This record gives sequence, C-alpha cells and structure tokens, in this order.
Amino acid sequence: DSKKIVGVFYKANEYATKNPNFLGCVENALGIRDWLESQGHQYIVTDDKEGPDCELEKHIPDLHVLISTPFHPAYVTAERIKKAKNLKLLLTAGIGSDHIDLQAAAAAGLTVAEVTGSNVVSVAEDELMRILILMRNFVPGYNQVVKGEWNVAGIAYRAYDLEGKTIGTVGAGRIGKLLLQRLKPFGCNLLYHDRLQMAPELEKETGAKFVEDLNEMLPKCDVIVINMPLTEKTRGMFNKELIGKLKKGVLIVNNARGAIMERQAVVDAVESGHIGGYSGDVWDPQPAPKDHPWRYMPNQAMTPHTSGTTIDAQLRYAAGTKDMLERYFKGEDFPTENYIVKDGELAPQYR
Amino acid sequence: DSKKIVGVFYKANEYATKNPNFLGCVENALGIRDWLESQGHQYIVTDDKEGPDCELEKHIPDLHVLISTPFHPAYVTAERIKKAKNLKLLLTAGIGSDHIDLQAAAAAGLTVAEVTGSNVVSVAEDELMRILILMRNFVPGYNQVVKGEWNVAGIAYRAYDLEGKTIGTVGAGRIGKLLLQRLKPFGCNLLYHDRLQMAPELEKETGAKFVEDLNEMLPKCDVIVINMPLTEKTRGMFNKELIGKLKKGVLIVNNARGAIMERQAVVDAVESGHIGGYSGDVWDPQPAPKDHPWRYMPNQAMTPHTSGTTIDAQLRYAAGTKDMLERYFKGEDFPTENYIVKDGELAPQYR
Repeated sequence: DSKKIVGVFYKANEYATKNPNFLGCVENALGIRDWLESQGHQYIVTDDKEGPDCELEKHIPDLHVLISTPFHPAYVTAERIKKAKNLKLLLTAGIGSDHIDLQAAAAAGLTVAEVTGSNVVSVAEDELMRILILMRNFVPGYNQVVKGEWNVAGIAYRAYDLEGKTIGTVGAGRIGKLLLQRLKPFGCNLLYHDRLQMAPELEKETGAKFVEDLNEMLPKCDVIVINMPLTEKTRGMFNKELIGKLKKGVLIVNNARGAIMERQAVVDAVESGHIGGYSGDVWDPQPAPKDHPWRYMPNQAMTPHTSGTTIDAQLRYAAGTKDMLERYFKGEDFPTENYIVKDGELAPQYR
Repeated sequence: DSKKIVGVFYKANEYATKNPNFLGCVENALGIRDWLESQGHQYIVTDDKEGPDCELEKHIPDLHVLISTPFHPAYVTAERIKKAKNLKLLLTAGIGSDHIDLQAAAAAGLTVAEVTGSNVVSVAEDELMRILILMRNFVPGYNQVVKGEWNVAGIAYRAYDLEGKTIGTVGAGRIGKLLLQRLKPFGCNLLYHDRLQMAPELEKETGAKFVEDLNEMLPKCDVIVINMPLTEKTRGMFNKELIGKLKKGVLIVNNARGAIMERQAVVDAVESGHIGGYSGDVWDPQPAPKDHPWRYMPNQAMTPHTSGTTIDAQLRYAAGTKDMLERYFKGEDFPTENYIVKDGELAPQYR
C-alpha cells in the first residue's frame, strides 16, 4: 500500500550542494527519495513547518509518516495529531522526541521511534576534543592568529598537557564509556561517577576508577566532563556552591545539557577565574539567543549544538530511518530500543 | 667553585604572576634561583639580549653558563663566544640549538646540551587535538558563538567524526608513535610512513599499518599529519603537485616545520577547497609576521608556536636544566642524548 511520507528538515541551501552527504536537510532529504519513490510512496519534504498556512499543515491531514530531526523539528501537538487522519508513524532521524506530545501520540495509537545510540561516538569524540582544546589552550592561540598577534606568553601561561591530569566524568553511560576508552592512552588519572560501576575489566582497560561519592570526586578534577541527563537532581546542580568546591582553574566540558549548569553561576565563576574554561555545545535556552552570556564570557570554547549532526551521525540517522521505514512497510517490528511509543503504548521510561 | 649563570628568557610580565609555574620567563627563571644562590652561584636573568649595549653583553665576558630557550633565544655567535672568557656551558631549556653556532662552540671547547625528548607528549597531544578540531569542524562553530550566530548547517556540512577515517602520519618517530597510541581507540584506519617500521607488537597495539611508498599512502588519507624533520628532501615537499594528489578535502596537521609545506601552495589549495583544512603551530617565517597568509586563509586552525611550551613541558625543561647544572657543578656527564657538543666535540648527527 502506497504511503505518504513527509519529512521536515531545514534548508541547507548551498551547503547541501557543497556536501551531498549532508542528508539532514530538505535538499538531500535523508537520501531516501529515490528509494521511497521506487516503492510507489509519496515523499513530501519541507522546511515550512510553523503556522496554519505552512506547507506541513497541508499534509498533516493525510500523511502516514512524519519524519523530522531535532534540528528543525516538526512539532507534533495533540492538535495536529487530531487533524491527521492517516498518521501512524513518527520517526526522528536522530535522537530526541521532545518536540512530540508522546501522551497524545500514544492516545492516538501512534508509533514513535528514533535512531537510538547513533550519536554516541560523535559526542564522545567531541568531548575529548574539548578536553584538549581547553587543557592545551587552543582558543587564545587561534584568536591571536586571526588578529595578527604573536604572544606566546599569553597562551603558554594557561596551556598544559593532558597527560597526568585528573579527568572526571559525571555519568558514564555509553558516551562516558567511549570517552574513557579514548582517554586511556593519554596517561591521565581517570575518575568516573555513575549510578552503575563499569565491569572491572572495562575499568582496568580504561584505567578509570569509580568514585561513589560525587562530592568526593569533583574537587579532585582538573577536568570535569558532564555526561548525565537533565533531571530534577541534575538541573542547576553546578551552582555557585558546587562550582566553589571545584579546583580553582577547573576546566568543564558539557555536551550533555546546558541546564545542568546554573547559567549565571558559570559566568560568575568564569569571570572570577575559578572555572578556568568551559566548553560545550549545549545551551539554555537552545538555540542560544544572540545575547547568550556563555558566548561572550572569558575563556569560553563553545559551539552551537552540532556534535551529533556530523555527517557520519547523519548517515547513521538516515540509515536507521530507512531501516524503520522498510520495517514499517513490511509490518516488522523495529529494534526495541528505538521505540518511544509502539502502537499506542508509551515505553515505560517515558511514562 | 662559584659560577656565574646567565639565563635569557622573555618577560612574561603579568602572566608570570598569574602562573608561577610558568618557569620559562624572566620572572620565574626556571624555578632554579633559590637553588643556584644557595649553592653560592650568581644567577643573572635578563630578556635584554640584542645589541652591543644590552644586559646580556655585560655578562658575556665572564659568565660560565648561558641558558636560553628557543622562544627568546640568546644567539651564541662566534663573535660572542670569542668575547666570553669563562663560558663553558650552553644549555637550552627546551629543545632546539639553532640559535648557537655549533662549530664555533666546538672550536672553543664548549659543551652544548638540551633537554632531549621533553616535548614529545606535548606535541603528540597537540596533533591529536588538531585532528579533531579539523575533522569535527570546531573553528567555524567557535566563530559563530562569538559573532552571535547560530547556523548549524554552516558547521555540519564540513563536520565529520574521526571514527572510520584514514589518518596517515608522515614520519613516526617518538611524536608519531605517541600520536598513533592516542589515535588507537578512535577506531580509525591508521597508516604510517617512516624510514623505520615500528615493532609488530606496537603496530598490533596501535593498529597502524606501515606504508613504504609515501605516494601510495598520501592519497588514501582523510587526515595527513606531518611528523618529519625539515631536510633538503622534505623542504617544500608539499607543493602544488603533491597537494594535488591528496584527496580533495584532505585535512593536514603540521606541528613539525612550516617549510615542509610550500607556503603559497597550501594557500592556493585551501582557497580551492582541495585542502579542507590546515592546522599547526609552525610557520615560515617564525615568528609569523602579522601578514602571514596562513593567518587569513580559509579553514585555517593555526596557533602561534606554543605546543612545546605548555606548563608541563616547561617543568620538564626546567628540571632537565637543573639536572644538567647540578651535573656540571659536580663534574658528571649529562645524559648522552642531551649533548649537542661535549667538551668541544660536536655529536656526529650535528657535523
């Protein structure tokens, strides 16, 4: 049976032509058009997703499948669900379903799925990158280059080797594990805190030492890497008090969630030098307003939120999306880990 | 017997007080003043090292030991040697003796030594950092932050994971080996070329595969890392021809020597997009003039030449220098590998 598939992505414009493997955009559309069309489906792709008059709303009433990414998400409200006669399947080409009303989706008997696990190497790499950028003081050196300067002292005074430094990951899920694996050869003192100890083999392999008490671990760290989710416990947890307990000059890397930091506490402690540097790609609010204080605070090595939308991640998101589409057409279950809602049943972690 | 020791270093000014372990400056002076003075030696430290009327020249006539770093080197000419009644020992607190007339030193019966091997981890780390910076496209992301922008597409289209990429090191001495060790966990296809194969053990451990023919290796690489000395053979070796044979979009990391690249060939190939990115801390000429085109060329991730003057490298330079001073005072030989000239005998590598 022919299905109407709608993909919502941002327009990449010239970037899409500069890189045809930039799949997460309108122009390249996950690389699935030829295949979908060959199978007799209709594939409608648009960036125009807000407003009653937008292209998306033209298709909401009769689409079967709506695909988007967290980067230009088509918001799936109860209101839009109610208008969607044929909608069965919501796919995130990526990870993140925060733009979907999951309860409404479940109530409507929908399936909601995402490409679980497909960003983890990307984020772990980006963390390691940021550890080195901060530790070795890349940013001031880069900024001298562009300004026509040459002032070694101005860079050297805050530049260290990573070797021998104490690096603590707060959380050691999949991303923190991959990070520790990549840190092992640098010859650091690796500490981790998590709800779960890694297997003793993995700890010997990475050399990471479990620290049950987080308030014991943090003051020992030259570098702290945030690798847990935003919960009531972790929200604003890096506040004035907690940042105060960290080593003076601590370097913090945060590709987890911006709101784990209390935003102004981080600015104050960066202006006072207590935080030596802060680098991440996650912000609050996100996208970060032009005025976001983390943009202009001293020693920042921020970027916009791109670590999980490398081309390689995008390829995995596209492949996962195609796999689930094929399964959907064939009446085959998706990988269990991909389901957020399955035929109207919200997975227990999302209840 | 009491000796007059002269150290020549740049003034770090406020940077020296901000970081008292910034040893490679006038203000902190290798951290050896108290020790030297306790031993009854005189320690004169100055940054004023050029011209007939400079502080250094006041002391050249009767100093026994002259210490400097490559960052603000006291040039040891035959002329100055001839004027130096008591000079016996030239130490570099660091690596690099290009500011010393070695043949004149040898003719004068001098000893010239440096702190061999003390920068290797620092440079290897910095290379690995730059691999990630380029591969993951940090710089354009950082630049958007500062400019108040938020354009994921503009960053994503040239951002990749390091995982899976073919990384070739041109040369695999100590620094290339350390780099390969650090690259292992990233899950890359590691290639190396060098005059010497690593032991099969170390190849198995790093997963790096030896490529005898450099012209076979280079076109396969997503990333090329320069890890050879500047010789008649390697000088300008990355010219238009060779750059042309590299994969379009190749990323090049160069903390070896600037002149291994033909300077304008790199600019042309970066402007054409054939080189996707170029990052290093070495330049020709060095210091890089305000006008240096590598500063302003697209996709550059340069810094001034600081990778080997991290605080940790400086501590090793200072410690090596102190060790040699103590040996000198006690009439003990230095580590063999530290000698460039030993009591007038130039090491055969330097003839």
